Amino acid sequence: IVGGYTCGANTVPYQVSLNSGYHFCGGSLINSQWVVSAAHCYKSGIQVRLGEDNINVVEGNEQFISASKSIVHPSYNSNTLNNDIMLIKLKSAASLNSRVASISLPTSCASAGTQCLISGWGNTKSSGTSYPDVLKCLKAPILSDSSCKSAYPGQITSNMFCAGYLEGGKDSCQGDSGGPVVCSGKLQGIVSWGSGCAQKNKPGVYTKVCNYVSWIKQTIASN
Ligand SMILES: *[B]([O])([O])[C]([C]C1=[C]C(C#N)=[C][C]=[C]1)[N]C(=O)[C]1[C][C][C]N1C(=O)[C]([N])[C]C1=[C][C]=[C][C]=[C]1
Ligand SMILES: [Ca+2]
Repeated sequence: IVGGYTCGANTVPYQVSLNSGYHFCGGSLINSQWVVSAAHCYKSGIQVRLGEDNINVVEGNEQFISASKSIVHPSYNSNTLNNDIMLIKLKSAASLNSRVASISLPTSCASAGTQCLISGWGNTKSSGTSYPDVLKCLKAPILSDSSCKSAYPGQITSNMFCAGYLEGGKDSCQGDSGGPVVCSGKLQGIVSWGSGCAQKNKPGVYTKVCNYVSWIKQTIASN
């Protein structure tokens, strides 16, 4: 996250880190046994780390659980990033508590103007590299579809939305992928892609979660 702030330990209780020897992607806890992430985060050998703040220090609130299966969206396109969403089933159910908690799926899509919270352990520099050990947060509004499409001509589908600031300076970045955009207590977005980080007129682009609730529900019902 660029231009954000330090969340505070365990204040974002649905945030997970995906680890394959190191943190490589974020995700969100949707129930005691299921995580949602970006399909571009797919790989084998994923351990899901919950209850994290400092990802390099065991602080006492963590649950580390192996994934038993992952399901990439049937229509994921790796070239265009259309349908950038995947589900991961944990080997065992997490123990939910004040520091580890699920986030609710949306009943409705969120509208342009809504303020949201984006979080992750990704790079914190727009040019140059510095990866935080602790969780960073950013408040950002959802941008209009028009602003989005004009920022990225020909690249925005109905399954994507832009959030951030046209002026730049604050944005998601590398390492934040898969992570949550929460608005009014509902998971509305998944960190997906961007043209660099925090550049003017190039806001981060997010998977529109409200388009997938039926797929998610259906898939968790039979897996
Ligand atoms: B995620 O992997 O950590 C990361 C998040 C992110 C990256 C950038 C940049 N630059 C800005 C905001 C968020 N996501 C990416 O690296 C995604 C996944 C693969 C490539 N990518 C992009 O952001 C690309 N820079 C742009 C892209 C757009 C359409 C098709 C392919 C790549
Ligand atoms: Ca670690």
